[PDB]
Amino acid sequence: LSTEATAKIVSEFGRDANDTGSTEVQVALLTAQINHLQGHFAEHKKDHHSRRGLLRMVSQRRKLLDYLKRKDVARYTQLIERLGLRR
RNA sequence: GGGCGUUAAGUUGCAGGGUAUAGACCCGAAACCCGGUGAUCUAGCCAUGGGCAGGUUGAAGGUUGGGUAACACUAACUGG
Ligand SMILES: [Mg+2]
Ligand SMILES: [Mg+2]
Repeated sequence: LSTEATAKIVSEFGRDANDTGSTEVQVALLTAQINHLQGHFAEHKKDHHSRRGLLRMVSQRRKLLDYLKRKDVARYTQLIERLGLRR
């Protein structure tokens, strides 16, 4: 992804606006790339070698978001509402 | 020599028998051809109007809920 977009992402979700490694930040970067890449997998439908990378991104987002749900329930609920994931 | 001939009355009427061509002693076909009349029944078509009580199951979809990274997928209701 582009450097201005990731700088936007860490500025809108960051702890100290430098850290780039927090769980909210990693889920925000993952969801930005997933909702950008759905447009690729709507026009190219036989693109399985990148569809696997999308499935990796999905599973990794789900692992981080489950760790957030175990860690802070209030932070997880406000984060899933701020992003716009369903569950 | 043989074949055909010679010495033997025809012709015009009228009546009659027969013949010929005409329908030819009468009645009787399926049929063929030429010219018209018919699509007020029926076959199809075109244009234009009309008719089909009632009562059933309940397809496509559409909402909502769940599910899916998003669909696909699924239950409830609506649908007709
Ligand atoms: Mg990665
Ligand atoms: Mg007529």
